Amino acid sequence: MLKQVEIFTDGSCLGNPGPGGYGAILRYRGREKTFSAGYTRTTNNRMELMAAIVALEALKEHCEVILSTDSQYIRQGITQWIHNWKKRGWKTADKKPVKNVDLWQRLDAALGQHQIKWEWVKGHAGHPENERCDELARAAAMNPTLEDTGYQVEV
Repeated sequence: MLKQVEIFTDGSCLGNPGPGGYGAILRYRGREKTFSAGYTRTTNNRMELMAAIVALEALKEHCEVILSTDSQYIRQGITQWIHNWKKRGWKTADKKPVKNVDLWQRLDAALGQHQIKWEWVKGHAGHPENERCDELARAAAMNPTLEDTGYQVEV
């Protein structure tokens, strides 16, 4: 029985925009939960962030987490952008709302409920868990059931 919650995530998309999906594995309490869904029209980046979102939102108490992903988007966001975006009221240099702000605020709210340890894996060197996520993400995109509301060609 693990002393840390372990989460693995991946996202996939067939176009820009296109039908995509995500896969997430959550090792919580003494179970392994698997989340995966496809969306009819979305992007690779929204799907990546959605992976993280659904897994953290499943947590009911404050946890000590370790999140493993090979997503560059999440990494860039977490390590270089989010900090400056919270101080700027979630706007770009040119005062427009940041890209995927719906998702980044949503994620931001889920991150602040826990202690997070980020583990950036390499595309070709993750655990069997990351590969299973890649696999779920890809399966989901081939059979989209949901609508990705937040998506705009736009802002």
